[PDB]
Amino acid sequence: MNPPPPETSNPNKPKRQTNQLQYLLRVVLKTLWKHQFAWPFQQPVDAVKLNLPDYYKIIKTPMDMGTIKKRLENNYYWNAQECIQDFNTMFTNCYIYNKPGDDIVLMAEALEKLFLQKINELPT
Ligand SMILES: Nc1cc(-n2ccnc2)c2cccc(O)c2n1
Repeated sequence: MNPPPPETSNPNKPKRQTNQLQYLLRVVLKTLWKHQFAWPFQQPVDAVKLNLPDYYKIIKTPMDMGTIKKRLENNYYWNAQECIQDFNTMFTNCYIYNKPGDDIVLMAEALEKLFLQKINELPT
């Protein structure tokens, strides 16, 4: 049974649009989105469909690029570091649930190293 996906809006949370955050959507996410290994991360893990019934017993801070994309589109973040933490949560969760050298991990590691290249320099 899947849990509710993370929130993509919150009226109690302050919103902000920064140049670095606009770049995370325009440039960083939207190129990562099109990588051939992106598809497993474009939406919350469906642990029912995937027959991973232990997934949400292990992963208690789920995060995915579909959630991040909707957060960016919603101006949900206060700064770019908040978004970068979500990306790192997504990558870390994959490495926690899985084992080195698994197909899904090789996908995450390819996206993570792309992600690190793209955020190596942000606009000002
Ligand atoms: N064992 C798996 C399988 C996944 N997945 C989702 C769609 N195809 C593979 C997956 C996807 C994202 C994060 C993970 O930790 C995953 N772990």
